[PDB]
Amino acid sequence: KVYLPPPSVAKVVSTDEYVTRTSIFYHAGSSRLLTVGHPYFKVPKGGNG
Amino acid sequence: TSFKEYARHVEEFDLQFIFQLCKITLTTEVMSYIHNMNTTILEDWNFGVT
Amino acid sequence: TSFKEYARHVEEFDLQFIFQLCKITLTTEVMSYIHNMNTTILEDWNFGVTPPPTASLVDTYRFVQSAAVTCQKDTAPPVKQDPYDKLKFWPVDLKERFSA
Amino acid sequence: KVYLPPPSVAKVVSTDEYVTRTSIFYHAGSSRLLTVGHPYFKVPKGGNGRQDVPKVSAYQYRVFRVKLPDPNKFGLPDNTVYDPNSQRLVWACVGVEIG
Amino acid sequence: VAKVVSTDEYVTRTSIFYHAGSSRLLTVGHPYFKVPKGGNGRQDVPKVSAYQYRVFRVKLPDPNKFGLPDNTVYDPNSQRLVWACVGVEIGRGQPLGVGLSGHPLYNKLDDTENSHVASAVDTKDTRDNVSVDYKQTQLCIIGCVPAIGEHWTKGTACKPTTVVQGDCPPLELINTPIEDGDMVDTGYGAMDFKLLQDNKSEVPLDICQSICKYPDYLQMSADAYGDSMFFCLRREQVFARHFWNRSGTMGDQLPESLYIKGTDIRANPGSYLYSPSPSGSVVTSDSQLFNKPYWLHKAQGLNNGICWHNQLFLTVVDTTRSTNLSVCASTTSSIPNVYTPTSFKEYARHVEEFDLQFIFQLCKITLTTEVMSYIHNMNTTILEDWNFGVTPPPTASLVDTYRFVQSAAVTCQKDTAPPVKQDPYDKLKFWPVDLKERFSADLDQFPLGRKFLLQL
Amino acid sequence: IGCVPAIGEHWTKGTACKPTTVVQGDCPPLELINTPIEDGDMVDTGYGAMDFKLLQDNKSEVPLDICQSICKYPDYLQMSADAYGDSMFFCLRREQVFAR
Repeated sequence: KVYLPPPSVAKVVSTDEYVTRTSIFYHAGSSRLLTVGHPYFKVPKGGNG
Repeated sequence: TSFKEYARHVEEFDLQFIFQLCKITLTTEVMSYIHNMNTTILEDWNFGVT
Repeated sequence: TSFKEYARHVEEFDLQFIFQLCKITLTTEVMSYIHNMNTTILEDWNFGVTPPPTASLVDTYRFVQSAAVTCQKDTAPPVKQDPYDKLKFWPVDLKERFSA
Repeated sequence: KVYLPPPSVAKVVSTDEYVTRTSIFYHAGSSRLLTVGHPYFKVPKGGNGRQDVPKVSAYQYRVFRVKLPDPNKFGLPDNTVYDPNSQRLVWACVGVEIG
Repeated sequence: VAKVVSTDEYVTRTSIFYHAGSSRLLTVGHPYFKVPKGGNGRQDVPKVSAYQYRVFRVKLPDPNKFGLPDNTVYDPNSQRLVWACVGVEIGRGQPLGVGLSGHPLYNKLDDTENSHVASAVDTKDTRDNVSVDYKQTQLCIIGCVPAIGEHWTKGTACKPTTVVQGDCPPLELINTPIEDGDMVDTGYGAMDFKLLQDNKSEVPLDICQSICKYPDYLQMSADAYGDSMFFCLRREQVFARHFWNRSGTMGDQLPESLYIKGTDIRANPGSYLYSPSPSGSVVTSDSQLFNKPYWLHKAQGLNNGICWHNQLFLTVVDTTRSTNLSVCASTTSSIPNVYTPTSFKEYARHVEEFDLQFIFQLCKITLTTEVMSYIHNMNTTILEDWNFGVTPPPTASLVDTYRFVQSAAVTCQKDTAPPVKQDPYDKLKFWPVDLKERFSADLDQFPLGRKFLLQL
Repeated sequence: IGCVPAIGEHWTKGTACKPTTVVQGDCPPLELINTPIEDGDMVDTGYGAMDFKLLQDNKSEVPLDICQSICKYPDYLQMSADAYGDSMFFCLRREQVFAR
């Protein structure tokens, strides 16, 4: 119980059932992500941050 | 002795996407079911009501 | 003096039973009255609609023969056993000496 | 907003009312039950599973905690009678002859 | 005629479809033996080292007598009920993994492969510590019944006489049912190693005190009605890592006639027992069979995939995961700053995880008479277990039963006497598998199921 | 691929539920553990999802970068056992190895 309980019974179903598909088309994309550092350990240098 | 040796690690990266957004008409039991999956979404849609 | 004496009791029983099934057409307000009466049966049937979620990935053989995790495994929750299992019974599966 | 009981009445009634009856019959019957020990007291003897004489007198209440078969199990669920979830299945034991 | 009936020639196939699947099986122990800790419940660390034939005695429920019978679908009275599984995806545990086994007192004459020096001392007990792997291999056998491996032994010196101590016996080949945990042959001995080597001084320790088989697929393919195993899947590879000649007395002799002699050790040539070291080769994940639907259709088996008594004998091999694991545990509660191994008690165990997953079709079989009775003559037993005219049984026994125990001193016959039909494979070890609830029809909700549905 | 992060599985030590000697340097008791994975979680290499240190009272006997580390292994099984894919909608794997 809480917040919403039944009616009615039932089971579990894929979403796709209720998915209104659209024409929506996107591109989205992240260009180059980069981060570099030292293999074994972090090199502390107590800047820091 | 004249030379200090150092060890450094590197990364470069790219995500690319195509979305199609979907609409879901909320109906209550569904909503509850969705709620029962996670309400938070619904709040976070604010499916409401207040 | 030449004799050591002992005192014992015995009890035997066989009950025979006749059942009848009933259906419950699960009508909502009743059901919910019944939820409100108590859920748990209802719970024990329905409601597989989200959420009836669950665990997985389990079972582990000899735990522990020696050096497997000892496990205070011991996982059950309520109900009915709570309390019933605090209580003596001659525990009875009759369930399969059930004859049509 | 947590129980949640709609109108009207909201007051208990007999079961039978909503009981969907069947013709269903089963016999069920307890293979033989016996249990034994010493009346006056328990003889613990350690050794230790329990390895013991339970105190078995009989002026102690006779309570069978009886586990019954789930009727909602079957089948062939397709069956005549059944629609889950329209219906759920339930026992009534109706009859007993106590040996 | 003996003429196989062949399932389908009377098994009424159905629309019945079901899911089953096993949540995780898990167990750990040591790469060799059981390290006992005096027993009994349990207090031992067993072996766990999966190079053993894997037999899941796989139990399902009686479909016959599910309960309730409008019997609308069917009259059991005629059409008694049976499972057939159709589709399987066994979900397989773990990363992939690998390991080593050896023998400190592994003999050797020499590393005659291409020794750097070719020294050859003639002193005994130079048998040293060497470890190794085997043939990279995945196999599974599926059946209604268990399986048979075949393996050797020092066979009967069935010559009338008897003979010399240390003389070579004649060697006899033996078939045996494979059982759960049965040790695999790995590349070296569907036979009794332990028997074979008087020395115990050779091969990896694990097999020293061993016997294995190789699975008798061929006879098992030659199956009486295409049952036992009605399905089988197999995949194996290897190469030779390094070469030796063993040390040991040649229990026979070399012909001279092979050479112009030399001087000394060359006049008298040394051992002729040449011996390699194995290895399975590289692994890629790609070659793992596991985790896909094997939908079956037609099969080899003329039982097309059914189990009476609800037992399927799931038989399996995987080389992709071999390790028992090392704990360096300090003897000291201190952790010293100068490390000595001696401050550490070091320990070895391997661990194994599993899922079987299924799509069944129960099928119903109408009782036909000079055929049912043939089935009796196939084997009655099932049929008994589906019974029919007159059980028979016995009331006085039936009543009696469960009374005793709620104590252990009061009555102390303490279950000396049993009651079974008996599975002979009682004397055999299974991984006891039951699934009488993995039962589902939630194909959708079943990984495989989804596929299966999709497979439609 | 998921809308929600995911779970690894990795190894620990079990319990030895009593003073099971508790020897200093005893055999450990052995337990299997799942953990959710974060961005940058350390991996299996083909070697061991566990704590290392846990095992090795030496810090002297594994590849050093992972010496005093702890790792997980992907619970693919689980995540295949996911209720809906929000950990795993998709899953992909490719690994190859031999022993040098």
